[PDB]
Amino acid sequence: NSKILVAYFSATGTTARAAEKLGAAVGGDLYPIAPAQPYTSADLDWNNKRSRSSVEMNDPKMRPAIKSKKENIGTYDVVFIGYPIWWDLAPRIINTFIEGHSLKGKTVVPFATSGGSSIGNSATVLKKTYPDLNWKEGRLLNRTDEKAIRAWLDVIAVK
Ligand SMILES: Cc1cc2nc3c(=O)[nH]c(=O)nc-3n(C[C@H](O)[C@H](O)[C@H](O)COP(=O)(O)O)c2cc1C
Repeated sequence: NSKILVAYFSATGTTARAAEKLGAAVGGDLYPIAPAQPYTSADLDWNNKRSRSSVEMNDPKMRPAIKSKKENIGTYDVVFIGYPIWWDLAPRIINTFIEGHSLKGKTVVPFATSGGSSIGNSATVLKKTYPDLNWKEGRLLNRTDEKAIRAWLDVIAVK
């Protein structure tokens, strides 16, 4: 079976909890993608056009800095990449992660939490941005359990 990493960004814990359930289900290592500068509540104010998150989402070239890379990334066969949905997209720190780690040859699978939006748009944009990677279809994990995770992974043929 594969060596599995569950990489994730979480600003308020929701995606971290999804990631923990996923990693427990598959016996995967978890890698929290930690921002070098933590996100405050003010940063996350989507009603303020001048908030850090609004400015990020308006600049597709922005690459929020990550504290520490995953040093043994080379050892993994499958890398799940989790995030909260921000304006129907992956947060830009996900781009920082992808661009800073060699994911060539690996199976790469997004997952997300949200306030209602589906994962599809964010996953489509990531696949189009990084078309050389081996992307598989991901899931919104707002409400999940081991049985649902296992069914998903059988559909996409990850083991
Ligand atoms: C800046 C910002 C933008 C968001 N945009 C969306 C959105 O487009 N659609 C949606 O359903 N939820 C949106 N949300 C809600 C988050 O996706 C949701 O609360 C997620 O579970 C937060 O995960 P976390 O606790 O790991 O940070 C947004 C939240 C923030 C802070």
